[PDB]
Amino acid sequence: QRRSRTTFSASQLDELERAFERTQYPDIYTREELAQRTNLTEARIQVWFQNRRARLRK
Amino acid sequence: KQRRSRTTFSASQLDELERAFERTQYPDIYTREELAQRTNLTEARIQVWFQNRRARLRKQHTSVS
DNA sequence: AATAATCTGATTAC
DNA sequence: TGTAATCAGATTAT
Repeated sequence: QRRSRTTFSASQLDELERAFERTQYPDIYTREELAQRTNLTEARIQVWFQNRRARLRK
Repeated sequence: KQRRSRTTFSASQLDELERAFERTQYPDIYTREELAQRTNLTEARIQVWFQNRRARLRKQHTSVS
């Protein structure tokens, strides 16, 4: 059993897309700042970027 | 580029983690979350620990074979 | 130099 | 769906 899929809101997604434009590989401080800003865990942020790098590469 | 500092597990947390690994190498979300409570580690660190644990297991086996 | 953290590439599951 | 979650495998780097 997997954790239940997070459903990112559009305001959350906008914050993450803007950060992605600054860097596709944010460091720990940047990922934690974002998590705090979006009420998400650094882990979900890390996974969003991982998947967002995938799609872009694909 | 800064990464998260290495987390250091206590002998107590390490014992709890390995005994869980012995019961199960692919702990579901509930298990990992339970483990997190017991040990006081975040579940994110637990998932990473199991990942690295399964990899130590695989490397040892290939090595000795 | 052992292993926590990060990445990609495939894949699952919803 | 498209995409969030997971995994193995490889690697970085404390």
